[PDB]
Amino acid sequence: VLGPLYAIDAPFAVNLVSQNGRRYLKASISLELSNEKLLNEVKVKDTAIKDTIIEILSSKSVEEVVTNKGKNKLKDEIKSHLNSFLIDGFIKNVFFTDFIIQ
Repeated sequence: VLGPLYAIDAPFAVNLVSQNGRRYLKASISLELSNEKLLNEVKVKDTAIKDTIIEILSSKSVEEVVTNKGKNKLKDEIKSHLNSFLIDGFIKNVFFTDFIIQ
C-alpha cells in the first residue's frame, strides 16, 4: 500500500563539485507520506522542505551521485533531515522522479 504521494512543485537545479569545473543537477522529488494528515504539514512547511533539500543536494560531488548506492544515501539523508522537523507523521520514501546531471 503506497502512502499518500507528494510531489514538490518545482525542480531543484544546483551546482555539484567536479574534478575540473562545477557540474549541474536537475532533480524532481516526490515523497511517500506515512498518513494523509502529513499532507497539510508538508504543504505548510514547503519553504523549509525546499531549503533543507537544496542544502543537502548542493553539498554533493558528481562522484557521490552517479551510483544507486550514492543516490540511496542522498535519499536517506533527505528523509532523516525532513523527518526531524515533521510532527504530524514521517516520510516513508524519497523518490527522484527526474535526476539529470550535465
